[PDB]
Amino acid sequence: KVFGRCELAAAMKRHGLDNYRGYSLGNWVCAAKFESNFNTQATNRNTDGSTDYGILQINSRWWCNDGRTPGSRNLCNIPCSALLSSDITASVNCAKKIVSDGNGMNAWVAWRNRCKGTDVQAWIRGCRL
Ligand SMILES: [Cl-]
Ligand SMILES: [Cl-]
Ligand SMILES: [Cl-]
Repeated sequence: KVFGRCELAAAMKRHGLDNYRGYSLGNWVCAAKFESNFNTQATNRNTDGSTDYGILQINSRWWCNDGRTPGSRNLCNIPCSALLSSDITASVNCAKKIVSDGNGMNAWVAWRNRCKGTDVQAWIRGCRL
């Protein structure tokens, strides 16, 4: 599924991301835009042979099992393919574990480089929430 901006903001709010570990909703919408272009089916392979999955580009080295990343962890206890679903539940639940890990949203490269320090409220402007 390719979400619209305000449709994803509403889905993220329903799933408890607004202000989760102090990150306002616009931070999560910005991260999703730049990680996946709001596409739940996005995948990208990394140099190390791990792969990033779904709307928040969660990595198989640590967070999910894809059967092809040797010596990796599965800290979210899920197949990586669950992160591709039109239902964002699994991605959100995993994202909550990641953001609690000690580096906050800095775990997401695109957030650090493209959202951090910007007017992230723009991402939710106009939306009925
Ligand atoms: Cl915000
Ligand atoms: Cl893994
Ligand atoms: Cl933090």
